[PDB]
This record gives sequence, C-alpha cells and structure tokens, in this order.
Amino acid sequence: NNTIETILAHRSIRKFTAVPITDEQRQTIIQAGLAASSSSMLQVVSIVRVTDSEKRNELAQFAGNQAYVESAAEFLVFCIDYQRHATINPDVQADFTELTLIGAVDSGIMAQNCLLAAESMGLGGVYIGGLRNSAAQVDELLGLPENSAVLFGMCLGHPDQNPEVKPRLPAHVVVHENQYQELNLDDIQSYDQTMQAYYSTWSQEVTGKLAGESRPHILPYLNSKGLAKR
Amino acid sequence: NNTIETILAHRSIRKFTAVPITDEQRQTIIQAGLAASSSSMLQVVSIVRVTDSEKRNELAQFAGNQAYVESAAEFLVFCIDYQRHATINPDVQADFTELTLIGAVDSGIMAQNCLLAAESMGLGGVYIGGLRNSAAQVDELLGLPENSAVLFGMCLGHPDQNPEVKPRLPAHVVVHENQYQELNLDDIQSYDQTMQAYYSTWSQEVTGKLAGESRPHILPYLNSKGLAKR
Ligand SMILES: NC(=O)c1ccc[n+]([C@@H]2O[C@H](COP(=O)([O-])OP(=O)(O)OC[C@H]3O[C@@H](n4cnc5c(N)ncnc54)[C@H](O)[C@@H]3O)[C@@H](O)[C@H]2O)c1
Ligand SMILES: Cc1cc2nc3c(=O)[nH]c(=O)nc-3n(C[C@@H](O)[C@H](O)[C@@H](O)COP(=O)(O)O)c2cc1C
Ligand SMILES: Cc1cc2nc3c(=O)[nH]c(=O)nc-3n(C[C@@H](O)[C@H](O)[C@@H](O)COP(=O)(O)O)c2cc1C
Repeated sequence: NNTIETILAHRSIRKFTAVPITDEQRQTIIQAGLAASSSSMLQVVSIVRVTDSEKRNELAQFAGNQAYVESAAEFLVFCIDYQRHATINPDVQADFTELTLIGAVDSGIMAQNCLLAAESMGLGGVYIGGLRNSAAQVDELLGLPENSAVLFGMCLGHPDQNPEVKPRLPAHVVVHENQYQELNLDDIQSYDQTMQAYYSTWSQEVTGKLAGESRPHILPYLNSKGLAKR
Repeated sequence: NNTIETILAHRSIRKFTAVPITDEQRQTIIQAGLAASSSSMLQVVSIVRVTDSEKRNELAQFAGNQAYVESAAEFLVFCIDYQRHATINPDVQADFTELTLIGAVDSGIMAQNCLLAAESMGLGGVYIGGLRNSAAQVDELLGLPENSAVLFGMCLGHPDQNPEVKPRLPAHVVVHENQYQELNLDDIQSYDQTMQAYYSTWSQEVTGKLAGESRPHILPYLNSKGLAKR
C-alpha cells in the first residue's frame, strides 16, 4: 500500500526550494500529528511554529548553523508541555522523570505522524535535534514557561535534492526473540562495509562520539524548567 | 491520500481475534520501523518480540492486568539500547540524560512507523506504557543488560472491536505561533464538553492523576541500568 511505500521511501531532505506549503497542507500535517496516540490521553506535546524570519535565523544558529532551518518552508519546534496542566490545576507535580519520558516518547510519536503526512504529499523534511545544544537560549527565544522544555525541531518543504536511502542495521540485530541476545560483532563489520559503500567506519564514528561527553548541560536545563528532578 | 487516511483513522484497539499475523506482515512492520529517522544515526533502539506464552502472562500482570497483552497476536517491547555501542567500544559513556532523551524520542518515532504500517494492513494495536509499573521486574524477565532499559510495549493483531475516533485538543491550543501563548481556560472547558459528548471531566481526570506521584521508581530504575545518572 501507499502508507508502507511512503514509510520505506524516507530519507532526510536538507535542501529546499522557495515554494511555500499551502494552508491546507499545513493544517493537514498538524491534524495528522494530533491523531497520534497519547499516554493516558495527557496530551503533553506543544508545537511552536516559527514564521518570524529573524527568529528563524537565530534558530538556525542555535541549531549549529544548519542553514536548512532558515530555508525550510516551515519549521516546527516540539516541546514537552505540562504548563497546560499546571494552569488548570496548580497542584500538578510535573517534576517526576516519568513525565519527561512521556513527553519525549509522545513527541517522537506525534512528530513522526507530521513527517509522514508531509512526505506522503511529496514534501521533504528532517528532524533537528541540534537545538538541544543551545537549549536554554532556544527556550528563552520561544518564551517557554515553567514545566515546559524544548526537545527538537523539524524542517518541512519542497525537496531540492534527491539523496539515496540510507541502510539500517539488519532486523536480526535490532529484534530479539523473548530475551536479549548477545551482539555478534560480525554483523557490525558487515554493516560497516555496507555503510562504506554508501559513502572512518560507522561503528568507529558513533562509538567515538559516545566516548566523550554528551551535552552535559541537558539535565541542569530540564531541572531549571522544573522537569526530571526525581 | 492513503497515508493520511490511515493516520486520521487511528484508534487504540484492545480486543483482538485469534487470527495470527503472518511472517510477511511482521517482517514488513519491522522494516517500516527501521526506516524511521535516527538521531546521529546512533540506532539506539532494540525490540523484544515476546512469543513465549508464559512470559506474555507475566507481562500482562506486570502491565497492570491488561488482558490484551496476552491475547494480542504480537507483543513488541521497545527498549533504549546503548549496550550494542558498549560492546563495540567499552569507553562509551551512556549515563548522560541527553542519551536517555534520544532513546525515548527515537523509540517513539520507530514505534509509530510500526503501528501505522500495521494499521495500513487492516490490523490494530495499542501502546503499552503500563510495563513501567514494574519496570525492574520486566527488565529482568527480558534479560536486558547494562546500558539498556524498557520504555513501553505494543500489542498488534486483528481487531475485534470498532471504537470511535477520540477528539484531541484543537490545533490552536496545541500549536503556538513564534512564541508560547497563554492558555484560555474556555478552550479547555469546550474540550471537556466535547469529551463528555464522546463518552468527571478530561481536565479533572488528567490533572488529578498528575496531582499525585507519577511512577516515582522510574529514575532509580534508569540509574540501576546505568542511564540518566548525570
Ligand atoms: N477505569 C479506570 O479506573 C481506569 C484507570 C486507568 C486506565 N484506564 C483505561 O486503561 C487504558 C489507559 O491506558 P493509559 O494510556 O492510561 O496507560 P497506562 O500506562 O496508565 O496503563 C493503564 C493503567 O491503568 C490501570 N487500569 C485500571 N483499570 C484499567 C482498565 N480497565 N483497563 C486497562 N488498564 C486499567 C492498569 O493497571 C495500568 O496501570 C484506557 O483504555 C483507559 O480507559 C481505566
Ligand atoms: C530526533 C532526531 C534529531 C535529529 N537531528 C538532526 C539534526 O540536528 N540535523 C540533521 O541534519 N539531521 C538530524 N537527524 C536526522 C538524521 O541524522 C537522519 O535521521 C539520518 O542519520 C538517517 O538518515 P535518513 O533520515 O536520511 O534515513 C535527526 C534525527 C532524529 C530522529
Ligand atoms: C506511549 C503510550 C503508552 C500508552 N500506554 C497505554 C497502556 O498501557 N494501556 C492502554 O490501554 N493504552 C495506552 N496508551 C494508549 C491510549 O491511552 C490512547 O492513546 C488513548 O488515550 C487515546 O486514544 P486513541 O489512541 O484511541 O486515539 C498509551 C499511549 C502511548 C502513546
């Protein structure tokens, strides 16, 4: 079917044309996101649509100077939002890490619905997690209140490039039957060879990155917004 | 198009027939999940397919006695996995909260691709966050190693019920233009009335839950597996 064909045809698009996305298309992309499952129907995700050209420029910089953030027809910012709940009832305790996990999982689910909806319409896109490296600055720029935090952005627009589909680790490595199975390094070597043909190896790159520090300011940032304190 | 139609027709299915999911369908569902975007191409998600009936029963109880966990044709458990990286390179530091956020977000993205793929085939499903009630016990049952943790499960199978689509908060409440906008309590009251018509109110129910403690054992659990320690 068309749904599975769209899912399997995915590839991040980082170059867009100037052709805008229609109001009908955008509204449909948003409705698709809303139709996503929500943990306990809490609906803890907020989307900040950035149309202001100056804020776009600042966000492109806060993302690590990723130009496509400014050139994209649309730029959405996904945030954890327990402020809605806090406004309704001030007795809400939103500092439990469980709630941050829910915000993160539910955001990914919603964002993927938005992306797939866009892709099925012939649009291209890419997630922007780089915003987290400048979390505090991005948070202030968008005026996020207490019990709210930024997770990632998303570029949407008409493609101006046609990249090849990137191969993933094989299903037998990712999927485990009944119990977690030990990793067979021979599978990793085969994957590295596969990735080399596509393009330092994959395994060397990803593990080298994790060998150092991974944005140590993240927990302090979440805590400053009153999240993940216990 | 068909993709958008499938997305908008979503409703959680909690009643399944005894008809199993074919190998071809399951493989396609997994392939759809693998086609999802990955943060820095880290591929930090692992899926544990539970075919053991004795384990299914225990998981059903651990999930809060949710019967459909046992009756579902397929039950997939999504986990954060940095053990693959740790096996390749022992110098990997996987305790940074940033890495747990990446795991949670990426899991949601992958899982949604799996669900949509299934739903497009005429199948039904429901996320199972209830596994977190007994996270530590579910972890030991599945034999998850260090740098790995359980997030949620997913029931899949042929539907034996036809629930009506649940309405979400209006787009103007969830979507903010350029900056975070203050909540208009009138919109929440309107939504409550909409939910009452579908069926205490929604706002009263969700905030009442958040007024209590939300799975306080979660952070300690993550820490016990070497995650979210700093
Ligand atoms: N009737 C109740 O008091 C009650 C309470 C909680 C959830 N629910 C129902 O469970 C599902 C909600 O899942 P969630 O997104 O909140 O996830 P979740 O992760 O909170 O899992 C459901 C939790 O609610 C408990 N529960 C109590 N009655 C339940 C019931 N009749 N069916 C299933 N679980 C029940 C379970 O033990 C479990 O801890 C919905 O179908 C909802 O209608 C009902
Ligand atoms: C939550 C998340 C954040 C991401 N952040 C970035 C980012 O900041 N910039 C970028 O160019 N790509 C980012 N990516 C996307 C890609 O790196 C991408 O998914 C890729 O490595 C796999 O290729 P494909 O998406 O083309 O299949 C992100 C992916 C996810 C899931
Ligand atoms: C990550 C996640 C976990 C969830 N956990 C459960 C669960 O344990 N049990 C259940 O019956 N429903 C669960 N739900 C699904 C429903 O609560 C559901 O999304 C619902 O409240 C909204 O209705 P719909 O999905 O039918 O549109 C979960 C949803 C998500 C996103």
